[PDB]
Amino acid sequence: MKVLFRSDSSSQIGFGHIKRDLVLAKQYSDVSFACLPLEGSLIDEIPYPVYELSSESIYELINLIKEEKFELLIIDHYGISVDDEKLIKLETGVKILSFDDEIKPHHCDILLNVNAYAKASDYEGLVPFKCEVRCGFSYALIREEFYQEAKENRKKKYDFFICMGGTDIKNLSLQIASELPKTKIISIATSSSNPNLKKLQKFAKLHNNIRLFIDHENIAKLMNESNKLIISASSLVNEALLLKANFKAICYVKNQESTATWLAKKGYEVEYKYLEHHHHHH
Ligand SMILES: O=c1ccn([C@@H]2O[C@H](COP(=O)(O)OP(=O)(O)O)[C@@H](O)[C@H]2O)c(=O)[nH]1
Ligand SMILES: [Cl-]
Repeated sequence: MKVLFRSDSSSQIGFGHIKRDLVLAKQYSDVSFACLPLEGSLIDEIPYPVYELSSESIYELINLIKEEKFELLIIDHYGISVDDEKLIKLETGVKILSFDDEIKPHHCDILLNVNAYAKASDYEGLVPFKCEVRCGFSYALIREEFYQEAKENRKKKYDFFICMGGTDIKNLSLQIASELPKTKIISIATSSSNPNLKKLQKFAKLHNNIRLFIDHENIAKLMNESNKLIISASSLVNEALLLKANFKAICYVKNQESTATWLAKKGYEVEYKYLEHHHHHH
């Protein structure tokens, strides 16, 4: 099939949707993306045709599907609703694979929840009658380096690895690093789309126990070189699970609660305080 991904990335949205979509894209031969141009997006990192959307109009997406005759639409977008999915189906007849991370209803032909917590039974009554439900770690979308890395034995170089996802809008990385002993060696990974980058670099430069890695190409290596991870309850969790890492999870935003709950149940430390509004910036 000709496949279209509808997915955004930005400083605000984070990188998780596009990054996992790029792993999924390797499953298909004729791939395109439809993206809004947004500040801090990964559009320049997407090695496929990227249709630039001029608006958030669901009809603009429908027009693109009809005109280019896409046969599979992969939706990985918290802003595309069940009603939007229904409308796409009605107007185009395209097959729809929808990502879900929170246990919400979708009108799709395949429901994909790549998170370890997820069970097909979570979606009873939440999907259409002919929907194939794909849930759990057997459907993890993880970059090759993590598989390559779970094989190698590395010497530990860091006491802690901190990664709050691609962009860390609340600057939790600074707050979290500030709580740790000055004698503990701390790696921090973030991207150049982090809107707190200048402040984080200033902070890091003052503390010789902190090593900041910007736009690092091998997060797996950094994790495997670290004794303990402190990570958001996001894509990083599946990555850490594959590497059998010791980690504490931060429930960054409400959408991460399903993962957070499961991790607590499994005996991992899970921190919820940063959900509170006074932690919106550091
Ligand atoms: O500096 C970084 C920080 C994160 N990541 C990767 O980007 C993804 C972040 O997605 P996630 O769902 O964890 O968080 P989001 O960015 O959506 O908030 C994960 O696969 C990380 O391994 C990366 O390549 N470089
Ligand atoms: Cl890959």
